[PDB]
Amino acid sequence: NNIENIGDGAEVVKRTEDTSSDKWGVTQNIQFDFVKDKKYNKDALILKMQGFINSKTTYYNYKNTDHIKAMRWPFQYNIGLKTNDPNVDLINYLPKNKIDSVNVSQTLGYNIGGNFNSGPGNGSFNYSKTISYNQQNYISEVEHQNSKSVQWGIKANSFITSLGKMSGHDPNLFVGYKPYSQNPRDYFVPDNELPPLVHSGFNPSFIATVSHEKGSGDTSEFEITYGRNMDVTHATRRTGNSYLEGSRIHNAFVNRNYTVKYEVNWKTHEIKVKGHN
Repeated sequence: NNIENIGDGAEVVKRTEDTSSDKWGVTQNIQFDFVKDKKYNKDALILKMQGFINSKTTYYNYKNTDHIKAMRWPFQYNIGLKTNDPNVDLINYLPKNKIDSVNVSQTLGYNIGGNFNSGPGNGSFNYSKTISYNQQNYISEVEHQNSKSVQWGIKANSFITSLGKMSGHDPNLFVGYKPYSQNPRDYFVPDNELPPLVHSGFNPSFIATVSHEKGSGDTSEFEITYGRNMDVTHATRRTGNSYLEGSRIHNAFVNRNYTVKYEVNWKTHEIKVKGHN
């Protein structure tokens, strides 16, 4: 049913965990793929990190003013995986390098004997998992890594505005066309002109493989963190005719994260949520 035979003397035990937080506006859909291979000297678990991180983009009036209005938006999305267990090792993860393409689609391949690789286009190994996500206008890069952790940043990068090409740091990024409006939303460009990561949110698709030493302990725990770093753009009406000017508070609210702690059983191939925030 949920055990797939992959080669001669090898199989994959597939488990799934789903957890949403109205507190953080995050859904975490984790796939745990246990590699049971006679020709491989270690226990191996492939984690596919998916779900949704709501952009939580809000538009509000600045204080008791009628002419200064603000937009709070996600400058960067946070994706992280850590283990406390001393017997566990982070052996790979996808994406490995800084990547600016609109759609990030990569493939991790496995071959009997503990051989892991990356797919070209399509390849045929014993087992494989594919990552697939869109990051229009954003850039993906590894912020931190060691044998126990991996942290990705999906940050605002390059945008084609009316005033030409803009960086993610441009203070006029997202300033609108309606200075006389009384609605904070009107002070900023419409959804049609916004990237999905700003108007809606992020659908992560990340992979990490962990190796456990056989018989060093039945259970292991991993913490998976999904979040966002929020910027504040203040649009002020300048007065011939009237226009709007933007000013930025960069990293106004950092580490708005949803962290879930999962417990894994190497013998029974069972999953438990230990806790969360």
